[PDB]
Amino acid sequence: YPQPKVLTPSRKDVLVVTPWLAPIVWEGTFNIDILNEQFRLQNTTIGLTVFAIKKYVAFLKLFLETAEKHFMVGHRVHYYVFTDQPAAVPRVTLGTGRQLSVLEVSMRRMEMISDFSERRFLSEVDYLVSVDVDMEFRDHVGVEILTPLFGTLHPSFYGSSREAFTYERRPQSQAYIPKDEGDFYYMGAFFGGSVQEVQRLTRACHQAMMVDQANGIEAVWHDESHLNKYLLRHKPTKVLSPEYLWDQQLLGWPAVLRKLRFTAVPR
Amino acid sequence: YPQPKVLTPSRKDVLVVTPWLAPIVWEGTFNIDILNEQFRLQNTTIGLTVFAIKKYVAFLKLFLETAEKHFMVGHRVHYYVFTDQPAAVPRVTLGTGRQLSVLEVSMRRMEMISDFSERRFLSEVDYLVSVDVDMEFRDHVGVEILTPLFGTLHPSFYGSSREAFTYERRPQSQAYIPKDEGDFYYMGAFFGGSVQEVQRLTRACHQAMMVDQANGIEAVWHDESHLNKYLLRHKPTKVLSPEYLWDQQLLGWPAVLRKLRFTAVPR
Ligand SMILES: CCCCCCO[C@@H]1O[C@H](CO)[C@H](O)[C@H](O)[C@H]1O[C@@H]1O[C@@H](C)[C@@H](O)[C@@H](O)[C@@H]1O
Ligand SMILES: CCCCCCO[C@@H]1O[C@H](CO)[C@H](O)[C@H](O)[C@H]1O[C@@H]1O[C@@H](C)[C@@H](O)[C@@H](O)[C@@H]1O
Ligand SMILES: O=c1ccn([C@@H]2O[C@H](COP(=O)(O)OP(=O)(O)O)[C@@H](O)[C@H]2O)c(=O)[nH]1
Ligand SMILES: O=c1ccn([C@@H]2O[C@H](COP(=O)(O)OP(=O)(O)O)[C@@H](O)[C@H]2O)c(=O)[nH]1
Repeated sequence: YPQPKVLTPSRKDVLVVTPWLAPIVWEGTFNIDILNEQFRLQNTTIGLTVFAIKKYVAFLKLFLETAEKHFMVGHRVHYYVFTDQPAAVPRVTLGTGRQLSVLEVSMRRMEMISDFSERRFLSEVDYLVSVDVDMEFRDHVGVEILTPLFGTLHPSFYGSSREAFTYERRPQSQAYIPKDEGDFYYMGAFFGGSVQEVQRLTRACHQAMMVDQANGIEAVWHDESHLNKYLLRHKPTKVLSPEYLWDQQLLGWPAVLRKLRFTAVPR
Repeated sequence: YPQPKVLTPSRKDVLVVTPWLAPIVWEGTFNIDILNEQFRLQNTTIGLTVFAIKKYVAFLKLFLETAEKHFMVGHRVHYYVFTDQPAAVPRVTLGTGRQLSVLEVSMRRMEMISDFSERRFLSEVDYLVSVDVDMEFRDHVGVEILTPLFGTLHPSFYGSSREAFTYERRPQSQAYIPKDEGDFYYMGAFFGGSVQEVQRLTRACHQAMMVDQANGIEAVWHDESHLNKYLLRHKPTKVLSPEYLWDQQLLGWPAVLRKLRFTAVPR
C-alpha cells in the first residue's frame, strides 16, 4: 500500500500511457494487489486460446506448465486448445479453478476465434486472450492486461519510426496503412480483450481477409497486418509493453525490460 | 498525428498513471484530436451540474460564459443549474448543441444529484460532471476527462503524504479512513463519470451522510470526506490533475502546471 507519488513518474525511460490515454503496461506501473482484488470481486474468468497444429503440438507441454505457474494465478482460467491432434495434447495438471478444452480443427486463427467466441466463449469467459503456442511464461502475466481491448508492442519494432513498420503498404489491401499513419506496430502473437471486443476484432479481420482473397491479394504479414489496421482504427484501451512478448535469443535483455514475462522458445 | 514515442516519457516530472492503471490527466499526455473523434463517433452528451444558491447566483454569468469558451466545445452539453432563484439565472448565449435547464431547489449536493440523476439525467446525458459555481474556465476542459468514474487531485494536497490528508479520522464516521491508507486526496469541487457511476457514487455518499447524521456526527470536510472514502473503495478510472482545479491567487502557477484550466474566482 505504498502511497502513489504524484511528483515522481512511475517510469522515466518509457511512455506509460498512449495519446488516447490507454495505459502502456510495464513493470513499475501497477500494483498487482489492487488489481487482483478488483478482478476477484467480479469473479473474472479468463479464456486463453492457443493453436497447436501439426508439429506445433510439441510446444504445448512447456506452454501449459509455465502458464500454470505465471498466467492469471488466483483467477479462473479456461484454456482452449485448437488442434488437429486431440490425443497429442499433454495431460498437464491444473491449479484449482482452471480448465482446458480441446477443440478439434493464414485466415484461420481469426475465423476460428470468431466462430468459437460466438458459441462457447460468451458464455464461458469474461475476457479472451489469444497467443502463439511456441512460447513459454517466465514471469507474471496477470489481470493488469485485462481491458475491453488490447494489443502488444512487437519486440522488434517498439523503437522504430512508423515508416519502418512493416504495415501492409499496397492500397489494394484491406490492411493498407499509409506511410504517414500509425501509432504502434502490434504483434499478432498476443492480443485480447472482453469477449465482445474480441468477437468484433476477429470478425472484422476475418471479413477483411476474405475481401483481400477475393481480390487475389495477401497482406504482407497476414493476420498481423489486419490486426494492425484494426487497432489503428479501433484503438486498444491498453497496450502491453514488450515485457509481454519477447525473444531473448534474438534481442537480449535490454535495460528498459525489468521483466521478460512471455518469451519465444528456441499465422 | 505525431507518432507516439515508446522510449520517451510523456512527462518526466509527474505520475501520469495510477497503480491501478488509471490515467492521470495532464497536458502532454493526450492528443485531443484522437479523443474528440472517439467521443463524436458516439455522439456523446455531457451533463454539467452546478449549484447556485443564495449569493452564489452572482457567479453564474462568468461560469457560463467561460464554460461556453472552454468546456467540451464541439460536443453536446446540457447544463443543469440548481438554484433557489430561477429568475437570477443570467441568459448566456449558448453554442449549437448546448442547452441549460434550471432546476429549482452539507448533505444536499449528493442527495440532489442522486435524485436528478435517477430522473432526468439517464436519459438525457451519457456523462455527468459536477463542479462548484465560483469558478471560471481559462483553458481547455474536454473529453479527455470522460471515463466511467473520475475524481480530481485537490490543488493543496497533491504533493502531500497521506497522513497530512484531511481525511475523516474518527472511526465513528462512515467517511473514516485510517492513517495508513489512502491513494490521493480528491477535491469535492470536480468529479463525474458515466450517469450510472455518478448515480452510484452520489447514492452511496448521500446514504453514508444520513447514517453519520443519525449518529450525531458530521465528517470534517462534509461531502468531500465521503467522496474520498468512496473513491478509496471504488477507484476512479481516471484522475484529473490539478490543472483541472486550481487557485492561482492562493497557489501561484508552479512549473508542473503547463495549463490552468478551471480556477477559483477571487458543501
Ligand atoms: C531471426 C528472424 C528475425 C525476424 C524479426 C522480425 O520478427 C518478425 O516480424 C514480422 C513483421 O515485420 C512478423 O511479426 C514475424 O512474425 C516476426 O518474427 C517472429 O518474431 C521475432 C521476434 C522472432 O521470434 C522470429 O523468430 C519470429 O518468427
Ligand atoms: C486561504 C484558505 C486556504 C485553504 C486551502 C485548503 O483548501 C481547503 O481544503 C479543505 C480540505 O482540507 C477543503 O477541500 C476546502 O474546500 C478547501 O478550500 C477551498 O480550496 C482552496 C484551494 C481555496 O480556493 C479556498 O479558498 C477554498 O475554500
Ligand atoms: O503449422 C502451423 C503453423 C502455425 N501454427 C500456429 O500459429 C502460430 C504463428 O506462427 P509461428 O508461431 O508459426 O510464426 P512467428 O510467430 O511468425 O514465428 C504458431 O505459434 C501456432 O500457434 C500452428 O499451430 N501450426
Ligand atoms: O450558500 C451556498 C453554499 C454553497 N453553494 C454551492 O456549493 C459549493 C461549495 O462551497 P464553497 O464553493 O461554498 O466551498 P470551498 O469550495 O469549500 O470554498 C459552492 O460553489 C456552490 O456551488 C451554494 O450554491 N450556496
